[PDB]
Amino acid sequence: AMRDYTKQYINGEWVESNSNETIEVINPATEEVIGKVAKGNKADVDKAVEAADDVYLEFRHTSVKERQALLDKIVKEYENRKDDIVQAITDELGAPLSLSERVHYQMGLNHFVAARDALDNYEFEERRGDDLVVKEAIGVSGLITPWNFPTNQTSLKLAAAFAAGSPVVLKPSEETPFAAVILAEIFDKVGVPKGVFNLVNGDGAGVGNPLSEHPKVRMMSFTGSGPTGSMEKAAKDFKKVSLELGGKSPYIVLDDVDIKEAAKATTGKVVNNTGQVCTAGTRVLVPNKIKDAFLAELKEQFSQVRVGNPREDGTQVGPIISKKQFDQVQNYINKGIEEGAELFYGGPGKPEGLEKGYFARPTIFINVDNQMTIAQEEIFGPVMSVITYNDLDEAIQIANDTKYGLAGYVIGKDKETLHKVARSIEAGTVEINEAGGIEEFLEVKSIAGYFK
Amino acid sequence: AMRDYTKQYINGEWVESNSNETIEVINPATEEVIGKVAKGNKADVDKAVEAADDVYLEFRHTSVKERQALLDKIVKEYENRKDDIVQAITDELGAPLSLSERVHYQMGLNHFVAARDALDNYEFEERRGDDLVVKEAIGVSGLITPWNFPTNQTSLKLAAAFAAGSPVVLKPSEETPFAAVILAEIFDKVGVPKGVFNLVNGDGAGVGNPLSEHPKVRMMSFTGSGPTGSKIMEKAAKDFKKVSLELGGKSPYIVLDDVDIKEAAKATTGKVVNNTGQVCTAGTRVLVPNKIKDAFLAELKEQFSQVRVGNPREDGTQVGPIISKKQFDQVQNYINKGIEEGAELFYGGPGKPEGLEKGYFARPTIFINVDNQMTIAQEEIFGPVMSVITYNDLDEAIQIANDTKYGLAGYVIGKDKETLHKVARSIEAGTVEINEAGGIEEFLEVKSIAGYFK
Ligand SMILES: [Mg+2]
Repeated sequence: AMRDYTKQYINGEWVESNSNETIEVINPATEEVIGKVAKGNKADVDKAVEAADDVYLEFRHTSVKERQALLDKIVKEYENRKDDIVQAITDELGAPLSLSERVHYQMGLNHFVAARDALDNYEFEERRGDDLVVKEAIGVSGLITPWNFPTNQTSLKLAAAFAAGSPVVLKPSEETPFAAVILAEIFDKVGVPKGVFNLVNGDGAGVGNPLSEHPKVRMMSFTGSGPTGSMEKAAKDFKKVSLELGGKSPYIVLDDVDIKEAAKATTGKVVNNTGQVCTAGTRVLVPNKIKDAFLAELKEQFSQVRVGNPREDGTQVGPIISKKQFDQVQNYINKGIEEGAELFYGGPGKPEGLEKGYFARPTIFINVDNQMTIAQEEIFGPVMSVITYNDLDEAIQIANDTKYGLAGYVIGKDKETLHKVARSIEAGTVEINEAGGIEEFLEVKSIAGYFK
Repeated sequence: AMRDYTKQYINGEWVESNSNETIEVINPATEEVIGKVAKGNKADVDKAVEAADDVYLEFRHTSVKERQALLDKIVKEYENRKDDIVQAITDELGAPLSLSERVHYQMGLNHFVAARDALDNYEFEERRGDDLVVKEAIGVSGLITPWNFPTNQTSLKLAAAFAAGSPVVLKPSEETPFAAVILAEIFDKVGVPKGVFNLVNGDGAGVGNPLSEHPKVRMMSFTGSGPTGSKIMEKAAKDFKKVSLELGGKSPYIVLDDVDIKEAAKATTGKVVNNTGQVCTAGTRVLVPNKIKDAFLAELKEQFSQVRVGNPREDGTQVGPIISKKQFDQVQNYINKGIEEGAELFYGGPGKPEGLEKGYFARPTIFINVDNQMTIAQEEIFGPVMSVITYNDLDEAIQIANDTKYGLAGYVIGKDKETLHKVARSIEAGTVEINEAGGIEEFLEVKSIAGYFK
């Protein structure tokens, strides 16, 4: 049941790419080719950007009620596509079937519902004295989205842009294009106006680069790796840029913790989505006194992690997304071993019986010095680095020495200690004890003397 | 007398620069050098950034009433320095004395007042369910400020950073460092804690580049030219610093056919000549209806004659000189480019006015029969040069008004209210002005702690 996706969605219809080349989409679990998309070029981008540019004033000044109605149609049709979306995510990403529906599918639906509902009370116009302040769509927006959560960032940005009235040109990851294609089918069926949504498949060089360079794109929203994030080509055109960051996130374990619970929680942060999450708990800070006991429970917990085929019942962890990505995970593991980090559990290679498909082994390094490569750099795989600490201020100092500011975690009993740690960690998000966007597309204009 | 400003203000004291070299500051009106500042280097920057880095955690967590009282001390001392500030601005910028007092000085004062007052009630902490959401100072922030309003962007950013609890490293324009030096004196006198404010004078290569590239600077705030802006924002792409760029533009002024001709000429002339046309929001493109064209130009010729260009310290001078020789030449190059392209010279022209050959003085200049595709239509001149573009139907006017690379400002002057509203709403700009009618968040970032109260 091969999928031929090679057409691009531009100006209200599916059209053949200007490029004669295609990109094979691979199932990370079986290594087999499940379909293909266009390997897109500048010509595709230019055609799509022009189509967006032609409609941007029309979309901007579309009434809020009208845009909300469109979002409702999208909500309905998205639900109609539920099984198609779950199957696609499982196939292309390698996510277990249960997580495909309850996490990946649900995320997308939530973003669209939230955007539609926000338009009930959102104020695009405010009177101050004799002056009127308005908020309007920024206009044509480029979107480059990650593979790790193909429905997440994609649905979020599209829902926001549609709510705002900004038309878009989307390049999904060539690694996981299928969910984006379905969204395009959805948009086409509910009839989002011609030019408002455009889908151009391809890679960074063929598509990503020209899109970020296009003079008629007023806004650029990117999600992905650090180097590609470097924003340099959008500084020439002075595009508004939304950064998305990788991270090495510390998980600090207090010495008063229930050890089994800490082991469960930290394992979960590392193992989830095969460890490819930007917020993952890959650096675990443990007290010396409870170190041996914690490691013992940790080893136990890892052995019970279920790594295998996503379509098979019970699978917790699927494969790594791609050969290239799988290789990077292996190299980082090998590098930690070269550094003299003691390998506690797992390590390089594939699990027995899993030799087909890219399957990383959940891996624990212990006695890690924070200056080590596996400590400093983002692996994007199920690799945990355990770092011991004697006192709390030391743990904080370690947790805070990183290039990344993305996320942090702490688990323990004593409240003030938990609060001291949480407040001390410098990150946008800190989570204690496993506790369970439209502005971006808008511009503010003040009209002076409107009323007088 | 000659000001020796060659000392940097770093780590709570006036210190000798690590550099052995200096930069001369010139009076735009007299062409003489009125003083010197350090030509700063990477070493000065690193010392300043480290001094800020050492204190940033403490300043972030200092209390609201503490920062507010600091700003209040600043407000008071800023008022004490009023004459010094006015003289300095006039000397270094070339702004007329009355404008330096009424506009430049006042702007800075208002900024510190607004920031102080805003802290009266501002919510840095909000509980949501069992989660805590806090707004905290982003930490060490670099500031690079322009010469066209030396006390404006400087005071605005400094007040915001102080209100937020972010320490700063400031590099002022080496064209207009004096106002910034005075601010430093004020901050030192009222006892802004050491490391919180740092002044490093120099140019783009010695100071601006190392500052923008510094791994310990978490935020960069820049106001100035486009070319430099792209340059600095590109250097901030490696560290993924938060960047705020504020840039110039070509702002259309749309005149309706029902307007009063004299007041139209009065309004449009004012928007062009103010601050010798160096304003980012300047009204440099003037769109006039084809029917009132001849009558408008005649009154426009009359209004420009009433514009007094000359010595800033001379009583009644409306318009001073251009800031610098380099910038004066740029204005000249644009005026010539207009002639070269076939734009019709109406009033003014290239060269200095008769009677000032000394100082950099551009003649207020009107071009008519201008096509919007011309260079003088499409590019910011930063001088008192007006391009008059006629239109037939209002749809054409909006089209021309919105064909520019800039989104900065727009103006419409007329009578019919529905027409004014439509034009105002149609112009793409951040600020639109109908009939000549009359922050801290930048330095804060949000941190959510999940299950804080759980
Ligand atoms: Mg000067």
